[PDB]
Amino acid sequence: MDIISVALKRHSTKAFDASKKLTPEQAEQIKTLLQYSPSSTNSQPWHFIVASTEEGKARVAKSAAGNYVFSERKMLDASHVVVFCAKTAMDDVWLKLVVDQEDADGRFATPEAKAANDKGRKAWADMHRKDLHDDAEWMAKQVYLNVGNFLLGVAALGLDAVPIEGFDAAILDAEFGLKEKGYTSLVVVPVGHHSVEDFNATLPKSRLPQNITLTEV
Amino acid sequence: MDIISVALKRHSTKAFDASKKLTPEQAEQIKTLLQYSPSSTNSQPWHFIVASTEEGKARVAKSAAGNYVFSERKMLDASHVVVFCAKTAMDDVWLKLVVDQEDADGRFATPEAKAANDKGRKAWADMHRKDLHDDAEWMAKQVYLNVGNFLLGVAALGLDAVPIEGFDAAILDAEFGLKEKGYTSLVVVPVGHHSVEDFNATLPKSRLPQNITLTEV
Ligand SMILES: Cc1cc2nc3c(=O)[nH]c(=O)nc-3n(C[C@H](O)[C@H](O)[C@H](O)COP(=O)(O)O)c2cc1C
Ligand SMILES: Cc1cc2nc3c(=O)[nH]c(=O)nc-3n(C[C@H](O)[C@H](O)[C@H](O)COP(=O)(O)O)c2cc1C
Repeated sequence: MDIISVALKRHSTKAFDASKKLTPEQAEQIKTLLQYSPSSTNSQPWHFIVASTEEGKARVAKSAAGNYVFSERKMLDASHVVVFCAKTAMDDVWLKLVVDQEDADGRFATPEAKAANDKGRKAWADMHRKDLHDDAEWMAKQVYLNVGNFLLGVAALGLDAVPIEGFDAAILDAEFGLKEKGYTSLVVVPVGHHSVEDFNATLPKSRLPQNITLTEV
Repeated sequence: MDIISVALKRHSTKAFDASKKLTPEQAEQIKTLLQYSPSSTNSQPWHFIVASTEEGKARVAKSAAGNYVFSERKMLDASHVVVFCAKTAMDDVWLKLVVDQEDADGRFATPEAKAANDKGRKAWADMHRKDLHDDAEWMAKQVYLNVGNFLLGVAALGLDAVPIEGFDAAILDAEFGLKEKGYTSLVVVPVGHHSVEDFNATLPKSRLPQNITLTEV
């Protein structure tokens, strides 16, 4: 299609049709979107939990307790549910893992280029984790970037979705043991196909006018 | 479908052709992407600076002069340069603006619906600004989401781009007086067409394997 049409037509679904599942290919395609998102210094400071089974989605849905009950059925009724997670701290093993992967994929012709790349990444990494002490926040920003890429991507696939911040991160982290693995949950994105109960599918889209939000120079 | 090819083929441009400019329509399409990105509670906590003139781009490139000379080159050679900014504090004036805009767009059927929507947004707002004291970080995350949406969008438009954290936001804020207007710069994204010196255009893309970053349940 035309990507502008996608952006103007996509929406946050508030009700999914539990009967409509992702095709096997679509399930793979959304995982490709998660993987190939850009990130600062290609740090890829993230982990994804993709729930497709009834039990899997139920476990994620435990995070929608208390004041977050309105998002529970969205997690349950959707075909697939993606939990976007950020690393809790930027460690050297991860930095080594990323540059070795780039080396393996053939982005360096000389060991000097590889050394240059690695040391440049460590500079920014250290700037955040030793100078500004905001590496946790800095990595979370990269994940939200991934989310933005993902929402546009699935919409272009003709898939319905909704990003969710309305959940208990503490419960969700505990359910999948994320703290001990070095991650924390940030956004939950159910994906599938909306039902007729989705009031947001027929409502007009609303954004602030550009004269307020945008300045041209 | 199509979008996956876009996700696999896009790349961060390392060198722009200073002779290739966006068409007037492409200029409009870029601003459409900025405007219609989703955000938590549709809070839209952002401002955009789109530099299309050489004087405008030079003002932006000031943030990269000296300690970010390679970033500075990309800002100067690219056709359009978008500066993503976040609100420094979520205030009641903005919350009112958002809900009045949604009202003006006919999203509410009853005055009660507007009051409910309004109370819901202020609840999450208060949670961040008063309980968690992280409304600045919360709003910054939404802007990064907008960037993620933007990069995929412009790639699908067949345009080259690169997200840039390598700049001095202090200098950039001072140049446009963002602080006093209630904003701060986060990410700069030059947009245009790459040149022959863009080595990254013919390098293989590198990402961590899914058996490291992704868990299926
Ligand atoms: C970070 C983020 C978190 C969100 N969390 C929720 C949520 O918890 N519940 C919900 O119904 N919608 C949630 N949304 C969807 C927003 O309400 C929606 O993006 C906004 O109203 C704009 O409407 P649109 O996405 O249909 O264009 C979230 C969106 C974002 C970007
Ligand atoms: C938040 C952010 C900031 C970035 N800043 C820079 C930058 O300052 N200079 C640069 O050359 N690339 C920058 N990049 C591009 C990354 O290097 C690039 O996205 C990553 O290496 C993956 O490569 P790809 O975008 O070509 O797929 C940035 C990317 C992101 C997401």
